[PDB]
Amino acid sequence: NPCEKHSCIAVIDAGSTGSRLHIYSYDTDDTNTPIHIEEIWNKKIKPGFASIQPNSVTIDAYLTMLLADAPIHNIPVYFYATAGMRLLPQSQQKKYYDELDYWFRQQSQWQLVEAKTITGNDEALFDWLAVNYKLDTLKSVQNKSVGVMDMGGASVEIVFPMPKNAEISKHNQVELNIYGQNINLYVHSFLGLGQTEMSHQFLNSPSCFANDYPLPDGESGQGNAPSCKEEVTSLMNSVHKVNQQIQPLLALNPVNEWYSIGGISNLASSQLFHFENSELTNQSLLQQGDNQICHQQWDILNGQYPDDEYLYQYCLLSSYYYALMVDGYGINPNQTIHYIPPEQNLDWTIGVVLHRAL
Amino acid sequence: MDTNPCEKHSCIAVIDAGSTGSRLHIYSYDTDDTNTPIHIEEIWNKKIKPGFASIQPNSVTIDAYLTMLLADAPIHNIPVYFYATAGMRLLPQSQQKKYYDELDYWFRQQSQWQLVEAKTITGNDEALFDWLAVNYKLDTLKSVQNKSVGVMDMGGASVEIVFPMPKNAEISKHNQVELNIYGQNINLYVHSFLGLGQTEMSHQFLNSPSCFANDYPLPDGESGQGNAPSCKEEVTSLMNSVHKVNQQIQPLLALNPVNEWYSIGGISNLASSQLFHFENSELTNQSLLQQGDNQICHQQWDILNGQYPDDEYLYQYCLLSSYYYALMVDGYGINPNQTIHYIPPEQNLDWTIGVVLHR
Ligand SMILES: Nc1ncnc2c1ncn2[C@@H]1O[C@H](COP(=O)(O)OP(=O)(O)NP(=O)(O)O)[C@@H](O)[C@H]1O
Ligand SMILES: Nc1ncnc2c1ncn2[C@@H]1O[C@H](COP(=O)(O)OP(=O)(O)NP(=O)(O)O)[C@@H](O)[C@H]1O
Ligand SMILES: [Cl-]
Ligand SMILES: [Cl-]
Ligand SMILES: [Mg+2]
Ligand SMILES: [Mg+2]
Ligand SMILES: [Mg+2]
Ligand SMILES: [Mg+2]
Ligand SMILES: [Mg+2]
Repeated sequence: NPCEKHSCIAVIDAGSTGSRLHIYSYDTDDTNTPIHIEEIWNKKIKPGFASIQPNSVTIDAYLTMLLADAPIHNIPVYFYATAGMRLLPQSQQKKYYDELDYWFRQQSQWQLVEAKTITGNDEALFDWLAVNYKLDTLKSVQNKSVGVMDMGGASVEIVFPMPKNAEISKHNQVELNIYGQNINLYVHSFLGLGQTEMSHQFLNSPSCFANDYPLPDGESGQGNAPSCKEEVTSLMNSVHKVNQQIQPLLALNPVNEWYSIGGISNLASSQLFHFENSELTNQSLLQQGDNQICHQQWDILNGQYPDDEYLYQYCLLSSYYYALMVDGYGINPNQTIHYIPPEQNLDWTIGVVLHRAL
Repeated sequence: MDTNPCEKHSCIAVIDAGSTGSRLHIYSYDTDDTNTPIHIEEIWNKKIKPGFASIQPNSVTIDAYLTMLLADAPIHNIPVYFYATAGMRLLPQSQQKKYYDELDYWFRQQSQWQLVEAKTITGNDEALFDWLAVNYKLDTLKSVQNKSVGVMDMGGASVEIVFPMPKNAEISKHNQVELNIYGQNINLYVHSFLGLGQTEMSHQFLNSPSCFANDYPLPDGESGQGNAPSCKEEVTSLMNSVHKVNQQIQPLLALNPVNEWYSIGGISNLASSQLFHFENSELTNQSLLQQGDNQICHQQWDILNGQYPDDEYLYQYCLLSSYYYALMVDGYGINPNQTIHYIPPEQNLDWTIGVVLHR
């Protein structure tokens, strides 16, 4: 039991597609800041918490499946929900939390500290802290700028260093002091631009699916990734104004190394795609989606990869990630984007260990 | 209505499995000289939430869902059509198939309901049923019509539009349907826009302060600062820059004017709110947008919320007023002063009578 000799907390990432419990052990330095953070347990369940019916029976079944088999309990729990809950008004979210609070009050294995929906900006801060914790770039002043993108199912987050600025909304800027270093970040989350929510606007776009893929409207796919990418960009920019918000800031505050977490890791590591060194470029992701999915005959390709239930969307996703990173954020198509191997189950929850405010 | 109407008339069950919920209807009818239904009467209705597509597809959850939908119906030994719409269209076929395999098995394990079909219908079929159902209720199907009747179905995940249009070999055969009913030949244009339903579309504007009442708490922690003209222009970008609604629809309506517009779906719920002032179950887009702007967008959220404790969807009314105008006016090109009839929401009117007529 590592929790006998080290501080332990549980952090739950309640994401739009699933919930992930992590138990972390850690020590603290001279300032009571965590160090030597180690994940001692994880459990992932689907579907997303916001997708279940908020009643006592269903909430119990879900929380039991997430938590009951954990080898360690009697520890503090932070239950932080993200874009899945943000899609609901507070009045509806409150029913989930009233039931979840009751569930925790009716048991003794877990000590609930907080259960709340965090903002996308809070999520983006955690994303940057988690990745930079893993990269060991927090202990000393970096002479490289590290930017983080979290490519979620309902929202996407972008976060990078930016000096404090009186012109930009306070909500989009965070100052923290960690390991005696003062860090100032720009944060932004785009609700609705996660892969699931985005996709619901393009299901009848023939350019976004393999040839003869059966579109729900009865037309056939006729894949073409550059054309699909142009359609997605209209959502990124004409609707959400991603380019106008993000590009001038990155021009002034270049990022030297980009890391991406979230579902893009699963796409990049899938059997259809081929990348070395756990990194990609937008140019190569768009070309590979174009040639290996968009330009293929759907029934033939589906039958080649029988077990693969994400495949059908890869023409669209490859196009969308390019639209978002290149046409939205302004990233060069040849710029390396590091992605974290999915096997690491790396989400933003280490950021909560490091940073207990919101 | 007779006691035990199904002992005296033909009966069928039609289930609208919509994105927000499923509605069972049982209709009695007689048939005329060609075995075509007449005197269609709803004898039972049950609506359950949430949508079929939102459940986890396994035998336990499907059993519980269909039991909740069907078990207390007053008659079970009748044909059943289970037609899902945009909620299921959001899913790939492989994912949909898990639902239908479980549903089929459930029907085969019981011996009363007579399952005829359980499938996802296209938005084009849905729009055909929308037009048949509304025109059946208006009694415009028997005889050739003076005026063109158009129907809009303002759903949670998709919206449908349908109106008379002579055959055009230059338009996809999927967007056209010829029918012969009660001895008359009718040609319709049909179209559905997936993702432009109220729920799906709203997920692109939740952090737009122009689309919410003043001081409404947006998810990103900023405050509402409502302005319906502003929010309408945001929504029009999704309609047109993204979906090309105007390019698709406007050239056809210009050339095939609709004399009378009817809307069904969730729009009747908005228009019925005590915040609005409409007469004769009809609205105009201009009046909808101005009233949303003044009564919701530019009002204080906490005030509004305490004042209308019976409007569950109140928080969305600024956005929905703006959205309806963007879709109908900037998308379809309908004049903002053109009357739009809405069917009183107590009528629970959906497209399902269309299936009684069309099968
Ligand atoms: N095995 C897989 N292969 C390919 N793609 C996958 C796989 N598993 C998950 N994904 C994709 O990743 C998406 C989920 O990404 P993820 O970053 O976990 O989102 P989330 O945290 O649940 N949503 P959000 O609340 O917006 O952060 C899913 O919708 C899938 O599309
Ligand atoms: N009582 C009500 N008051 C106000 N708004 C309501 C009310 N009931 C439903 N609505 C709105 O109408 C929506 C449901 O519209 P509806 O026509 O039932 O869509 P659907 O058929 O479930 N989806 P689709 O598959 O796209 O047709 C809900 O999401 C609400 O936002
Ligand atoms: Cl469709
Ligand atoms: Cl947010
Ligand atoms: Mg228990
Ligand atoms: Mg996430
Ligand atoms: Mg959804
Ligand atoms: Mg490989
Ligand atoms: Mg509907």
